Amino acid sequence: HHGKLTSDFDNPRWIGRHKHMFNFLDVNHNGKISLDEMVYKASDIVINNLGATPEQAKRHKDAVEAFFGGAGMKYGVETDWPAYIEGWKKLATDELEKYAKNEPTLIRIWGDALFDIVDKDQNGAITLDEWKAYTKAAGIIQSSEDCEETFRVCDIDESGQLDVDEMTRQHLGFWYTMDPACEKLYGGAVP
Ligand SMILES: O=C1N2C=C(c3ccc(O)cc3)N=C(Cc3ccccc3)C2=N[C@@]1(Cc1ccc(C(F)(F)F)cc1)OO
Repeated sequence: HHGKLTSDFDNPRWIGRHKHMFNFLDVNHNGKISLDEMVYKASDIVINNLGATPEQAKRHKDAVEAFFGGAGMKYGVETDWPAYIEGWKKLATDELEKYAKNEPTLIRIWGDALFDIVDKDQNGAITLDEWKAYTKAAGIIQSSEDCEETFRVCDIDESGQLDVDEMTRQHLGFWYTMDPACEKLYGGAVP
C-alpha cells in the first residue's frame, strides 16, 4: 500500500474538513468568499510575513489562483458554502485524474512555489521553524504542537526537513481522498 486514488465525497468528515476551512477563510463571517480575497491573502502572507520577492510572490499567486479557480471560484464572484463544497468535488476530481495520470497536481505546484519562499536554502525542503512560520502567519495552525504533528504524520523527525514530495502525498490524502494514513496532518487545528 502506497496511497489512495479514490474520492470520498459523501463522507461527512470530508465535507466538515472543508467547512472548517471555508469558515477559516470567511474571516468576516459573510458566508461567502471570493477569489480576490484568496489571492490577496496568499500574497499578503508571503510578501508581508515571509520575505518573498515580487517574482516569488507572482509564482505563488499563480499557483493559489489556479487552485481556488479549480474549485470554481472566480474574480469578482462571491462563492457561498454550497457553491464552495460543490466546486471542491470538481477540484478534487480533476486533481485525482492528474494524480492518476502521473501529472503535476495543482496542490503540488502550489507547494513548489511556497517552499521556494519558506525554505531559506530554496531546495524544496522546510524545517520545523519554517513550517511554524508559514502556518502561523496563514493562521491555519495556531499552536506549535500541531506543527509538530505534521512532521509526525510525514514520518520526518522534528530536526529533519519536509520535502514537497512527501508533503504532496499527505496533502492529496488529507484534502482529496480522506486517506486514513494522513489523519491529523495539521494536529488538532483542522478536523
Ligand atoms: O495545503 C495548504 N493549504 C490548503 C488550504 C485549504 C483551503 C481551503 C480548503 O477547503 C482546503 C484547503 N489552505 C491553506 C491556507 C491558505 C489559504 C488561502 C491562501 C493562503 C493560504 C493552505 N496552506 C497550505 C500550503 C501548502 C500547499 C501545498 C503543499 C504541498 F504538499 F503540495 F507541498 C504544502 C503546503 O499549507 O498546508
